[PDB]
Amino acid sequence: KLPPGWEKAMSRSSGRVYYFNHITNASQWERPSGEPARVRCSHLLVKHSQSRRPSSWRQEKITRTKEEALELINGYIQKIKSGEEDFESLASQFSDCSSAKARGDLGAFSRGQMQKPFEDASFALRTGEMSGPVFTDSGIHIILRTE
Ligand SMILES: O=C(O)c1cccc2c1OCCO2
Ligand SMILES: O=C(O)c1cccc2c1OCCO2
Ligand SMILES: [Cl-]
Repeated sequence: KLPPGWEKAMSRSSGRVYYFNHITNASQWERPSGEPARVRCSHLLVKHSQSRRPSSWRQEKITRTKEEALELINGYIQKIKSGEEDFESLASQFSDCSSAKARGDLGAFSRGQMQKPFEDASFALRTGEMSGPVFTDSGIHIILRTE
């Protein structure tokens, strides 16, 4: 029916059908369009107190709860989707990954290199698509597939 991971759902506020991807946590009103050895992704990471390494270039001691990290992620997603901010701008400013200095770019990678939820989301994104919140042991990610 739909590309990998996508399913139909009903909006609770509007009653209109939308589409949700349970691999990427992407959600959208529009019916999703239409696997390579490698993809290229950028990401914005928000770490929390239960991150594998609760430290980043932004903060020596990361203390925010996972719930607070998710709220931050949700707010960045809203600004990206509204066009108020660019993904790259938010990643450079607020990603708890050292890839922040490359606008979140991780370069290209294969299956078998990244943490599984990140890998699965990356490979289920189409080129140009953005994930919803993706959870790993590092924290919570927004992933943008660029190639
Ligand atoms: O170590 C770094 O400064 C760095 C710079 C750009 C991209 C990265 C980086 O480290 C984590 C992987 O992705
Ligand atoms: O793997 C790393 O530590 C690293 C360091 C600098 C730049 C990078 C890196 O990983 C891939 C992205 O580009
Ligand atoms: Cl915070």
